[PDB]
Amino acid sequence: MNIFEMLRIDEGLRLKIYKDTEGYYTIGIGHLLTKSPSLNAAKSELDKAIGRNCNGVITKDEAEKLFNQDVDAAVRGILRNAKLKPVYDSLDAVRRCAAINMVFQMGETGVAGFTNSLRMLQQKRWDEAAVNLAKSRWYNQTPNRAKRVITTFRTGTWDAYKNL
Repeated sequence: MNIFEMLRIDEGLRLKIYKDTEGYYTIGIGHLLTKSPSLNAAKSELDKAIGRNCNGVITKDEAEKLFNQDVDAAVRGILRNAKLKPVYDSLDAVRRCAAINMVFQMGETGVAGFTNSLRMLQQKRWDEAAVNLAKSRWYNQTPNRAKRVITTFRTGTWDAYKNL
Protein backbone atom coordinates (compact mmCIF):
# COMPACT_ATOMS: atom_id res chain seq x y z
CA MET A 1 0.00 0.00 0.00
CA ASN A 2 1.03 3.57 -0.73
CA ILE A 3 -0.72 6.95 -0.75
CA PHE A 4 -2.08 6.49 -4.29
CA GLU A 5 -3.66 3.13 -3.51
CA MET A 6 -5.02 4.48 -0.25
CA LEU A 7 -6.71 7.53 -1.75
CA ARG A 8 -7.91 5.49 -4.75
CA ILE A 9 -9.79 3.28 -2.26
CA ASP A 10 -11.15 6.24 -0.33
CA GLU A 11 -12.13 8.43 -3.30
CA GLY A 12 -13.03 5.89 -5.99
CA LEU A 13 -12.77 6.60 -9.71
CA ARG A 14 -15.52 8.22 -11.75
CA LEU A 15 -14.97 9.55 -15.28
CA LYS A 16 -18.05 11.81 -15.45
CA ILE A 17 -18.73 14.81 -13.26
CA TYR A 18 -20.32 13.74 -9.99
CA LYS A 19 -21.16 15.27 -6.65
CA ASP A 20 -18.93 14.44 -3.71
CA THR A 21 -20.06 13.70 -0.15
CA GLU A 22 -20.65 17.42 0.45
CA GLY A 23 -22.63 17.93 -2.75
CA TYR A 24 -19.80 19.59 -4.69
CA TYR A 25 -19.01 18.90 -8.33
CA THR A 26 -16.00 16.61 -8.62
CA ILE A 27 -14.47 14.26 -11.18
CA GLY A 28 -11.89 11.46 -11.40
CA ILE A 29 -10.29 10.37 -8.13
CA GLY A 30 -11.79 13.01 -5.84
CA HIS A 31 -10.75 16.00 -7.93
CA LEU A 32 -12.90 18.91 -6.68
CA LEU A 33 -13.98 21.11 -9.55
CA THR A 34 -15.93 23.84 -7.77
CA LYS A 35 -18.11 24.54 -4.80
CA SER A 36 -20.47 26.45 -7.06
CA PRO A 37 -23.93 24.97 -7.56
CA SER A 38 -23.58 25.59 -11.31
CA LEU A 39 -22.86 22.53 -13.45
CA ASN A 40 -21.76 24.95 -16.18
CA ALA A 41 -19.17 26.44 -13.81
CA ALA A 42 -17.94 22.91 -13.03
CA LYS A 43 -17.70 22.05 -16.75
CA SER A 44 -15.66 25.21 -17.35
CA GLU A 45 -13.29 24.31 -14.53
CA LEU A 46 -12.98 20.84 -15.94
CA ASP A 47 -12.06 22.06 -19.42
CA LYS A 48 -9.49 24.44 -17.87
CA ALA A 49 -7.97 21.61 -15.78
CA ILE A 50 -7.70 19.11 -18.65
CA GLY A 51 -6.91 21.58 -21.44
CA ARG A 52 -9.64 20.52 -23.89
CA ASN A 53 -13.42 20.69 -24.24
CA CYS A 54 -14.49 17.66 -22.19
CA ASN A 55 -18.24 18.10 -21.96
CA GLY A 56 -18.13 16.64 -18.43
CA VAL A 57 -16.29 13.41 -19.18
CA ILE A 58 -12.59 12.46 -19.00
CA THR A 59 -10.43 9.41 -19.66
CA LYS A 60 -8.82 7.21 -17.03
CA ASP A 61 -5.37 8.61 -17.97
CA GLU A 62 -6.69 12.15 -17.47
CA ALA A 63 -8.16 11.21 -14.07
CA GLU A 64 -4.84 9.70 -13.00
CA LYS A 65 -2.97 12.82 -14.16
CA LEU A 66 -5.22 15.05 -12.03
CA PHE A 67 -4.69 12.62 -9.16
CA ASN A 68 -0.89 12.83 -9.44
CA GLN A 69 -1.17 16.62 -9.44
CA ASP A 70 -3.48 16.59 -6.44
CA VAL A 71 -1.36 14.26 -4.32
CA ASP A 72 1.70 16.35 -5.12
CA ALA A 73 -0.21 19.51 -4.17
CA ALA A 74 -1.27 17.95 -0.85
CA VAL A 75 2.31 17.01 0.03
CA ARG A 76 3.67 20.41 -1.02
CA GLY A 77 0.95 22.11 1.01
CA ILE A 78 2.02 20.20 4.07
CA LEU A 79 5.71 21.03 3.56
CA ARG A 80 4.93 24.77 3.19
CA ASN A 81 2.70 24.96 6.25
CA ALA A 82 4.50 25.84 9.47
CA LYS A 83 1.98 23.96 11.66
CA LEU A 84 1.85 20.82 9.55
CA LYS A 85 5.44 20.31 8.43
CA PRO A 86 6.94 19.56 11.86
CA VAL A 87 4.26 17.01 12.63
CA TYR A 88 4.61 15.41 9.22
CA ASP A 89 8.39 15.22 9.52
CA SER A 90 8.00 13.55 12.90
CA LEU A 91 5.86 10.72 11.44
CA ASP A 92 6.81 7.35 10.02
CA ALA A 93 6.00 6.60 6.38
CA VAL A 94 2.62 4.92 6.97
CA ARG A 95 1.36 7.67 9.22
CA ARG A 96 2.59 10.27 6.69
CA CYS A 97 0.11 8.67 4.28
CA ALA A 98 -2.72 9.22 6.78
CA ALA A 99 -1.65 12.87 6.99
CA ILE A 100 -1.64 13.32 3.21
CA ASN A 101 -5.08 11.66 3.06
CA MET A 102 -6.56 14.19 5.50
CA VAL A 103 -5.03 17.14 3.61
CA PHE A 104 -6.32 15.75 0.32
CA GLN A 105 -9.85 15.47 1.72
CA MET A 106 -10.15 18.69 3.69
CA GLY A 107 -7.26 20.91 2.56
CA GLU A 108 -4.18 22.19 4.37
CA THR A 109 -5.82 25.05 6.24
CA GLY A 110 -8.51 22.69 7.48
CA VAL A 111 -6.15 20.10 8.91
CA ALA A 112 -3.82 22.74 10.38
CA GLY A 113 -6.71 23.69 12.66
CA PHE A 114 -6.75 20.18 14.23
CA THR A 115 -4.33 21.69 16.78
CA ASN A 116 -4.83 19.30 19.67
CA SER A 117 -4.70 16.19 17.45
CA LEU A 118 -1.55 17.44 15.72
CA ARG A 119 0.15 17.90 19.09
CA MET A 120 -0.77 14.38 20.19
CA LEU A 121 0.50 12.99 16.90
CA GLN A 122 3.81 14.88 17.24
CA GLN A 123 4.07 13.44 20.79
CA LYS A 124 3.34 9.92 19.44
CA ARG A 125 0.40 9.58 21.83
CA TRP A 126 -1.43 7.47 19.27
CA ASP A 127 -4.49 6.29 21.16
CA GLU A 128 -5.07 9.79 22.52
CA ALA A 129 -4.69 11.24 19.02
CA ALA A 130 -7.17 8.70 17.68
CA VAL A 131 -9.75 9.66 20.30
CA ASN A 132 -9.26 13.36 19.61
CA LEU A 133 -9.44 13.01 15.83
CA ALA A 134 -12.84 11.35 16.12
CA LYS A 135 -14.26 14.37 17.97
CA SER A 136 -14.79 16.14 14.67
CA ARG A 137 -17.26 17.03 11.98
CA TRP A 138 -14.95 15.04 9.71
CA TYR A 139 -15.53 11.83 11.62
CA ASN A 140 -19.26 12.33 11.97
CA GLN A 141 -19.83 13.16 8.29
CA THR A 142 -17.54 10.50 6.75
CA PRO A 143 -17.15 7.97 9.55
CA ASN A 144 -16.07 4.93 7.57
CA ARG A 145 -13.26 6.84 5.85
CA ALA A 146 -12.28 8.70 9.01
CA LYS A 147 -12.15 5.41 10.89
CA ARG A 148 -9.71 4.02 8.29
CA VAL A 149 -7.47 7.08 8.42
CA ILE A 150 -7.61 7.15 12.25
CA THR A 151 -6.72 3.44 12.49
CA THR A 152 -3.76 4.19 10.24
CA PHE A 153 -2.59 6.94 12.63
CA ARG A 154 -3.31 4.78 15.69
CA THR A 155 -1.39 1.69 14.51
CA GLY A 156 1.06 2.80 11.89
CA THR A 157 -0.11 -0.14 9.75
CA TRP A 158 -2.31 -0.60 6.72
CA ASP A 159 -4.71 -2.89 8.60
CA ALA A 160 -7.75 -0.73 7.80
CA TYR A 161 -7.09 -0.85 4.04
CA LYS A 162 -6.24 -4.52 3.80
CA ASN A 163 -7.94 -5.75 1.92
CA LEU A 164 -9.62 -2.78 0.20
